[PDB]
Amino acid sequence: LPLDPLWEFPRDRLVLGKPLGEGCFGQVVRAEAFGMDPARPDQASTVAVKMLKDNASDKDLADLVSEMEVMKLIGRHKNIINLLGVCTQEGPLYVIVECAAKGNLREFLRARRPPGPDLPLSFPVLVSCAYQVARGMQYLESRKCIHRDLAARNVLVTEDNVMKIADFGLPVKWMAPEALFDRVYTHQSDVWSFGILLWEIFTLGGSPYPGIPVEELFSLLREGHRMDRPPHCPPELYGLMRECWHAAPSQRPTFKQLVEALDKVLLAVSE
Ligand SMILES: *CCC(=O)Nc1ccccc1C(=O)Nc1cc(CCc2cc(OC)cc(OC)c2)n[nH]1
Repeated sequence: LPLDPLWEFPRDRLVLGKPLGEGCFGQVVRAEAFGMDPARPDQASTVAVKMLKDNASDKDLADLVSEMEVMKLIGRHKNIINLLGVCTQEGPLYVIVECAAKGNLREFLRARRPPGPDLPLSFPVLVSCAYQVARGMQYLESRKCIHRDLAARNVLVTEDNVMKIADFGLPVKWMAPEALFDRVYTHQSDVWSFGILLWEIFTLGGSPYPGIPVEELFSLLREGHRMDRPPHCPPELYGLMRECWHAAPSQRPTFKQLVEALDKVLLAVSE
């Protein structure tokens, strides 16, 4: 494996810990890195480390190398999981990335749901979550990157409650129609998923198309039907969800427009 002077981190400055909230990102452990911030080379920081299983194939290795190479070119953004360094020489490949201690957005909202039945996570807090994801997506789009699985489960939450998009590069209920069986994947198909993600945010980690079996979905969408306004959702946000769900990909808003619209709601929204 080649040595990249810009990214190589010494493995003896990395002490591996417990797996990160169990498998959903394929062999990721929490770790303590020493001198990750070169200003204070003595200082310890909590990081995430992606590696391969002992049973991994040649393809599995090439896939991790490709992911590492894409993360080297993407640059930095506060609302994405950023590459911190790599351990490639004299040992197994280690991909050091940012740690999001509070886990995925879905579980984050589900745990903060109001107890008991309807007869602590206000609208500005929810719009903040959405705005942050839209900004991370607008960034990734500018770096020629299409997600392919933009769901609340792929948005990670840090100790500082910052939203971070993970796993950028079937989850049928988040997929745009043109990707369902024409098998596309564009920036417009990411906007469709962003609309489903808005619905998950305002339902506080609710499962989309509740009750509808995965096979009945394609017909539902072909008839022009979409999910109804969640019980506690600002009308402007349902309007945005509906624009993300246009059948024609060219009719959907761009992540730039979504950022603009989400900002106005963030400033104005009550409750
Ligand atoms: C199942 C998801 C989940 O909820 N996980 C979780 C639960 C409780 C606490 C923490 C977590 C968690 O997964 N934290 C976490 C993972 C990561 C890095 C994941 C990752 C993302 C990439 O994006 C392209 C790339 C790589 O490595 C190549 C790893 N950080 N914090």
